Amino acid sequence: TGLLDGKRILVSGIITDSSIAFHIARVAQEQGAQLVLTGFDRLRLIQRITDRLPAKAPLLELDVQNEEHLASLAGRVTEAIGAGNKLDGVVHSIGFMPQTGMGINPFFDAPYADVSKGIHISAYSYASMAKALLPIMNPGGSIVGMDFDPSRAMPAYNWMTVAKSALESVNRFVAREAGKYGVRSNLVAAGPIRTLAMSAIVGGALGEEAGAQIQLLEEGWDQRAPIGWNMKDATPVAKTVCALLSDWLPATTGDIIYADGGAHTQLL
Amino acid sequence: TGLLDGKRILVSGIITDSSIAFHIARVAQEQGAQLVLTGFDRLRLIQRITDRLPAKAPLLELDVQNEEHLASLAGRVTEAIGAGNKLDGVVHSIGFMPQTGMGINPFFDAPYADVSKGIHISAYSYASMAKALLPIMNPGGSIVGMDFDPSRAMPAYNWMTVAKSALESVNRFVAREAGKYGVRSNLVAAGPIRTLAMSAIVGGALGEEAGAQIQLLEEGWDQRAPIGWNMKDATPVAKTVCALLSDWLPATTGDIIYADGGAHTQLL
Amino acid sequence: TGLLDGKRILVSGIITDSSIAFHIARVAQEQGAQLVLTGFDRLRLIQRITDRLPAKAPLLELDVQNEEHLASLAGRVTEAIGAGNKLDGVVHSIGFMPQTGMGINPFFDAPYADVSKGIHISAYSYASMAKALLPIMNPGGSIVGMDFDPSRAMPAYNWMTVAKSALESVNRFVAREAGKYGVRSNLVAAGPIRTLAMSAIVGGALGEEAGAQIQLLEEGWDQRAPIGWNMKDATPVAKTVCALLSDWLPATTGDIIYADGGAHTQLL
Amino acid sequence: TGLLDGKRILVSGIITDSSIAFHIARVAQEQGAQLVLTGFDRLRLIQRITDRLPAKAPLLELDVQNEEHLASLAGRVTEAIGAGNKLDGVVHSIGFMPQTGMGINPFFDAPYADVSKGIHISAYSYASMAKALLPIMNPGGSIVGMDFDPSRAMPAYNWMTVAKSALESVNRFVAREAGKYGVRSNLVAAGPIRTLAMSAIVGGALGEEAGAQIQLLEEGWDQRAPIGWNMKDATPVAKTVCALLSDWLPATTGDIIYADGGAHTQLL
Ligand SMILES: NC(=O)c1c[n+]([C@@H]2O[C@H](COP(=O)([O-])OP(=O)(O)OC[C@H]3O[C@@H](n4cnc5c(N)ncnc54)[C@H](O)[C@@H]3O)[C@@H](O)[C@H]2O)ccc1C(=O)c1ccncc1
Ligand SMILES: NC(=O)c1c[n+]([C@@H]2O[C@H](COP(=O)([O-])OP(=O)(O)OC[C@H]3O[C@@H](n4cnc5c(N)ncnc54)[C@H](O)[C@@H]3O)[C@@H](O)[C@H]2O)ccc1C(=O)c1ccncc1
Ligand SMILES: NC(=O)c1c[n+]([C@@H]2O[C@H](COP(=O)([O-])OP(=O)(O)OC[C@H]3O[C@@H](n4cnc5c(N)ncnc54)[C@H](O)[C@@H]3O)[C@@H](O)[C@H]2O)ccc1C(=O)c1ccncc1
Ligand SMILES: NC(=O)c1c[n+]([C@@H]2O[C@H](COP(=O)([O-])OP(=O)(O)OC[C@H]3O[C@@H](n4cnc5c(N)ncnc54)[C@H](O)[C@@H]3O)[C@@H](O)[C@H]2O)ccc1C(=O)c1ccncc1
Repeated sequence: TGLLDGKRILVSGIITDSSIAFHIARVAQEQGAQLVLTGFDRLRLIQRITDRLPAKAPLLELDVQNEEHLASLAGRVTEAIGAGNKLDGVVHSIGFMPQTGMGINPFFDAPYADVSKGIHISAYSYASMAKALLPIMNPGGSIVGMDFDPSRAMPAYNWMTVAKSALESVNRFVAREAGKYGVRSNLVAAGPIRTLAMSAIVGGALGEEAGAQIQLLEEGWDQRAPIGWNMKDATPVAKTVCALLSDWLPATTGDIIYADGGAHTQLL
Repeated sequence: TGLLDGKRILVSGIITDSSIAFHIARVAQEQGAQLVLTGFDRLRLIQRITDRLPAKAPLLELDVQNEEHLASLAGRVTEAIGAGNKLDGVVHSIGFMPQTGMGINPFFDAPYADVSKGIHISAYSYASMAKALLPIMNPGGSIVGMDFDPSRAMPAYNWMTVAKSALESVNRFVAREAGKYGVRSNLVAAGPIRTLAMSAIVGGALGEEAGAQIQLLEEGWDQRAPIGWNMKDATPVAKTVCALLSDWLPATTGDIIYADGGAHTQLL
Repeated sequence: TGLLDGKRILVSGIITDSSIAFHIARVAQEQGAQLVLTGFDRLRLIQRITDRLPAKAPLLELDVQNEEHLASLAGRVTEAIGAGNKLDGVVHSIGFMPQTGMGINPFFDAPYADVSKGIHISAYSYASMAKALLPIMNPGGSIVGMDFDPSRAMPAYNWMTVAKSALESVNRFVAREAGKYGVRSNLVAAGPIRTLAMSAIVGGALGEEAGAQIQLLEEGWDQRAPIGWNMKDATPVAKTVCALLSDWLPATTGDIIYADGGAHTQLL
Repeated sequence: TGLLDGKRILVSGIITDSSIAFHIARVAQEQGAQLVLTGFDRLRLIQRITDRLPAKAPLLELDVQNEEHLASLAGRVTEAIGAGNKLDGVVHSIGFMPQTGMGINPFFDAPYADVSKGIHISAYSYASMAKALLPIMNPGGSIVGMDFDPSRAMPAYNWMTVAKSALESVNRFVAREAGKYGVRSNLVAAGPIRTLAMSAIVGGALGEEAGAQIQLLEEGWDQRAPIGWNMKDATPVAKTVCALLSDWLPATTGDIIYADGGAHTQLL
């Protein structure tokens, strides 16, 4: 009766109703999870977005670069879920890389300050969140972050791909920490999804050549995917995150599950 | 109401009540799947074993090297599940390598005839089974085979590790075929499990040095696994197979899920 | 004065003057290696081909499926190189998969007998050759086999890709044996090369669709390769084999060096 | 006559005579390369160290976090090698992670400022150096960085492992840039080497438990390495860097060569 029946799951990374985290949250609630959400910066916006979720969920502010937000997280969530209750699940669906960065836009021209910001928010924050939240997670718990496969370089994604490589590496370390809590840590490597930001990129936000490359990447995905890939549909990835949040992948950690249509297994 | 509520799933590879497939079957039935089982050679034995499953399941003979069994499979299962019904799930949990082979017992001394037999039953049969069964599988279906991680060589498992490397490669091709049917094909790379055969090996069936090496491998697994590994417990791997059989990994194919405690992500 | 100055190196796999092994041999001789060659089946042809090598080299018959050839190899080479001399280098450049097999031509329709033959010649023979030859190899020696990257499935190459997956796995085991002799074992994963057989395939020998797929694969290689890929030029791969045969990769074994233009590192 | 006969090669990362870069430089000079060296911070020390090299080499200051050093590099090297001469080779042998960081010393307790510094010097600087130097590199050129395998998490190395994951990812992007110059970019993943810093760690500089873990890691390396691993001997890795700097790996880029005794191919 619900994949996630009775689980308390924190879901970060909702910014629009096309956010992967929005779908993760929706599916998680459809599957009986009780949610706490974290949002960055535009919390009035995020509350209005998340009102459309099948169930209400407390929305907490988390700027993953903050420190004080991080320090007060755990307390703020236990307050939201009630004293003596702990998280069963944590979803990191946070990513950012300054344009600079990420297209466009010579790889070599991204200032380290921008790269570092990107890696902070996209990779290091996975350890941050796990640090903040593991003290309030139950044995049998699950931390899941959003990834894409960075094992091979690719056009446009540039330093974001590096940030994913760092994230994957971080996840493997987080798994070592999380294990002491009976908690799993895994990533979901998604195929490309037409999120608002992503649509804006294919639309040229970051230069025509970046857009053209992403579109090429999207098409080759689908072709390569033995079961196809629908970049307009985040549900299969939400479902995969929910599988990791459930008790049905109980021996998997420090790992990456590829919700990418099988594209990464193919080549051509 | 059951991860696998209403799914018809064929499960090969039951030979004892400590078989990984036995646990896969049990968990699958606990989760509402309707099963057809295939067994090799000792079908009276296998029926008696499988009587202990929470639900009855037709037991069909399948010797994966046979050809005629393969040719008549599909027909024999549609007969068992009823005309107009198709499989949603297929579990390959079949492995064999002649001792020779697999310890012991110099890698170089395994005759190709023995290796070939091993690869036939352990790798090629995954394509065989998919060939036989995909014509009687539903869109949204799932084929799952049992794997262990062969990306690095290891003591004792010798040609069986090669057979797993071939199996993984076969799986990626099977995924291409299965996709045309809306069907996923994936492997579960398990940590070591104290199956009867495996206990017999650690007990010295294949030489003292093979046994000692497997025991060393088992211990290092557990240590490496951020969440530990219990070689006496096949349930976490059955559960993982069930996750792949469910609709909750819908964008994963040609892939390997590691139900190994996270050990392969670690090193030390 | 010659990368391979003074090394005695056995090179299998010459069948035409466009054979990768022909280029390996030529470059090896240019670099001061003394060669023994092995050839399969058409030894009059192979002698005539190899007369074009910058230096003479004894040509020995080796049918890698034979057993007696294998058993008498070592003796036949020590005879060719002189009593008390041993090999420093061994090149396996042997591959075969029955059409059936390898295009075309449904993956599922390849009979196991054909697959097994393919794996025998393409994967198992690497262990065979190492078994035969390690007793007559010097410490500091190097065994190198020809590979292509099978980590992702691909059109057309079908069971040959599986045979490469098995070969890579075999190589890792061969490395364990070879190490006891102070000998390295590595593979070179080449990009596609317009060998006679390969040109015949792109020309349609194995069906129009196989040809079209290989041509697509060849083009995408080159595009993906950060330094490009020239399928008409086997020299960069011969050179790479020679690097593995030299003393300049002394801490590398059980490994794969990708002489593929960097294509496998890229994606798009 | 010298693997690197006539090549002009810049070698960063010499700080002591046990530095991997010192051995890279020595071997490179033994092989006929003309060197320019870069050193960080303690240039009087570094000059005194490098006086022991078989040949003199101009020593240029490079603090890879500086910007002005980076901007003036290229000009300073062309000055050292003479107008109208360009580099054939670049060696990045630069790594740093604040203790914090790297033992000890909870993974979660490393402040992002420290991690970011580590990633700056250890990963991002590979792109920095390539940016600075590719404009003064010849076609057929080679950039090589020092890596260790971060694909699996490990004790003690903590954020340095993450920095290596980022470095590997950066290398793949650098390969895309370098290719436009006819230049290869590759990494050498070394086994552990008893550098001064490393000896200080195993000696307990970073806590007893970090030391014990590194020693365990070192022992398991050697055991796993089919040809053994000698942590006191940096020569096999210098040689491997020299192989990448030569013309003998001409079709390899965006790649990693494992000079680790074959340990990463093994498991147990
Ligand atoms: N196509 C995609 O949309 C895609 C997205 N993901 C990951 O999915 C996760 C969610 O991204 P999305 O839903 O696409 O985009 P989104 O913009 O909806 O969500 C990103 C979230 O990060 C949040 N965030 C930014 N900065 C901070 C901060 N300082 N503190 C807290 N939160 C912050 C932000 O508020 C937003 O809610 C990110 O980790 C992505 O990298 C992973 C892979 C893919 C796909 O990129 C991909 C790419 C290349 N090859 C294959 C597939
Ligand atoms: N420890 C293990 O038990 C282990 C087992 N698996 C896989 O799990 C699957 C089931 O094995 P098990 O349950 O351990 O052993 P089992 O003996 O219970 O089952 C093997 C089944 O294969 C069947 N079989 C043999 N020949 C034929 C044939 N010709 N036709 C049809 N069926 C046939 C046989 O009847 C039996 O039912 C096999 O693919 C294994 O390789 C995968 C990984 C691991 C583990 O090996 C491992 C090993 C090395 N590193 C890490 C983990
Ligand atoms: N494009 C290619 O030509 C290619 C070739 N290789 C390998 O290079 C090696 C040499 O092949 P080639 O030079 O292309 O072809 P070839 O036909 O010149 O050589 C194959 C050799 O195998 C020999 N052989 C066959 N059967 C036996 C036997 N029973 N005993 C002894 N010898 C036998 C045969 O006589 C011939 O000399 C093989 O292992 C290939 O698989 C590896 C990779 C690639 C390339 O296939 C590739 C493919 C897919 N993606 C990327 C790259
Ligand atoms: N054992 C090791 O010594 C080891 C070393 N490497 C790499 O080899 C490279 C050289 O390290 P080493 O020779 O061991 O140590 P080293 O201290 O001799 O050299 C590091 C150099 O970095 C320089 N550096 C630091 N900061 C800056 C800066 N801001 N600007 C310019 N230069 C700077 C520093 O001056 C020094 O010359 C580094 O990239 C290492 O990470 C790679 C792998 C291994 C080995 O770490 C390893 C580790 C884990 N598993 C397996 C193997």
